[PDB]
Amino acid sequence: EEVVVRTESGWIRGLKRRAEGNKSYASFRGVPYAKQPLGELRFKELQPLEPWQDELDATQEGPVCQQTDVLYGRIMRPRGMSEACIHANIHVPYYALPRDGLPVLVFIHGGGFAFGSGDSDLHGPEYLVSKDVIVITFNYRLNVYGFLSLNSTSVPGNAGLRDMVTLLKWVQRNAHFFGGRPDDVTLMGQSAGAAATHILSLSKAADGLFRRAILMSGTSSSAFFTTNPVFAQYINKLFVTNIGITATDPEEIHQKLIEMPAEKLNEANRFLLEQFGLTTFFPVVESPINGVTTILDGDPEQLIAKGRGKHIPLIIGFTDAECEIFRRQFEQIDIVSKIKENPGILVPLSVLFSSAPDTVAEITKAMHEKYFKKSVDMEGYIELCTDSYFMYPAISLAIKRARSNGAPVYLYQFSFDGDYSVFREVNHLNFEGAGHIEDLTYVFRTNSMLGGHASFPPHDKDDHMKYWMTSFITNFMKYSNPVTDAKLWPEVRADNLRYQDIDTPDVYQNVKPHSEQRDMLDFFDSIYNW
Ligand SMILES: *[C@@](=O)([C]S[C][C][C][C][C][C][C][C])C(F)(F)F
Repeated sequence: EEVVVRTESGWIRGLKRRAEGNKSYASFRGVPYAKQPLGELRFKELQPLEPWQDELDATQEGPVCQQTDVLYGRIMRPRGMSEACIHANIHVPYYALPRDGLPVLVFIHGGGFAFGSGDSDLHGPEYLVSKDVIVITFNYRLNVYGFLSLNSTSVPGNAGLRDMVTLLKWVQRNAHFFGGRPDDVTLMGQSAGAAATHILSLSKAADGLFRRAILMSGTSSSAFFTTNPVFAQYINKLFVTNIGITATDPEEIHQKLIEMPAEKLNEANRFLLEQFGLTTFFPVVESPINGVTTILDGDPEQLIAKGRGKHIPLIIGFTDAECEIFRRQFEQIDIVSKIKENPGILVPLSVLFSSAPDTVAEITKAMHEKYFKKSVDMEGYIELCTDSYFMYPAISLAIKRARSNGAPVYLYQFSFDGDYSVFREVNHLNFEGAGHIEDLTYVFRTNSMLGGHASFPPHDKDDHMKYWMTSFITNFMKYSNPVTDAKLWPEVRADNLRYQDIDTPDVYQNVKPHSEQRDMLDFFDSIYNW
């Protein structure tokens, strides 16, 4: 019932739990991977862990990083919220735990960089850990805590991404203790999580922390956000303003923030949440700064152009109807109204802050005319968001990568319309196809919503998909290929783009993109190099 293991900084006691079927795994949750960013540490890079004595309780996840969840609703059930959220959770096939190795999976959770967690409410390791692999999830600093940017020495920006690097390093040292191979770590993420993963993959400061990666609906340059420096300044100076600060010196603004109570910050960020919908702060291209681990030293797009991350083989995913999943919140913020008021919302934040005055204008035009003929309306935006924020970015990445003489790349389109869909349930949705985050649910067990359901062996259609999806994930992390028959799901070829169409459990098929998809590509290409 109580399992014990040693880690570099001390002993920890996890729990022996059940995976699908009879399978069992040791599970250590809430383990600290660094000093908690609590005082003068709130926004600064994570400090090393003072060692501890006795056995650290790694029975369950710890609290969740300060945030305001404008999306998950009851799907996520945090055991509390605190700035002392920097913990990871490690799950391992019981038989594999050393007592004097396995491939490991590090997962970065989505939530627009502003909310979410690495908890098992949404991230159940049950399916995965049933495939002979170690699963590692964790929390990183969110919204203002992890992405504030003062282009200063104390807050150069990207603290959130640094937390990931800190944890990937912690994994390198501690992998063996769990019976895992640090030489075979696979990084995965979805949404902001996937975008962060892609970004790390371009960071020379993350070299050697993982052998390959999985991008589930997210990329370093996906349009749903921006790494633009001007924008950072804007939103930041807009926060400090709204928050009552008046100081101007980078450091002084900092101190005031350091001494500000959590709640005052949470309210001030929830202010921006109202203004932008589902995100607030973001990663930024940073300037070199004194004694600073530069996570991002350039525009992702230009970095990629020079093959800056082409040696990390990866799986690039995206769903059928990505943004159908957001309808409920699109209404709450009333995007239709917002669009009428800000016709630039249709334009990638990255272009608005980069392109030239007349340029923007014309694009702003083009975009509007493109999805809104008779009237600015919901479905029109949902189309926009899906293509622009997910589908386009994914395919454009598959293509660009396949023609840079780099590592392999596998592209997929999740279109499976499950019998049971947690997110449509919680939000009362109704649409065809697969919306954003759903493929993630056939790889992780949504423990906060399932019951005592048994998924493996599969019997219903849905569990069969669970089996198939989690198999692509473990094969990749085992053989750097999502399939055991190289021809069932071929690497991406530039001369012939095709994606594995995930739709029916146990049926392979790489197909070309539909007409619209091709049209969307061209359209979006012309727009991006206008
Ligand atoms: C995921 O991390 C994707 S983040 C997408 C945020 C922008 C969506 C459009 C907002 C328009 C107002 C997750 F879904 F957040 F988890």
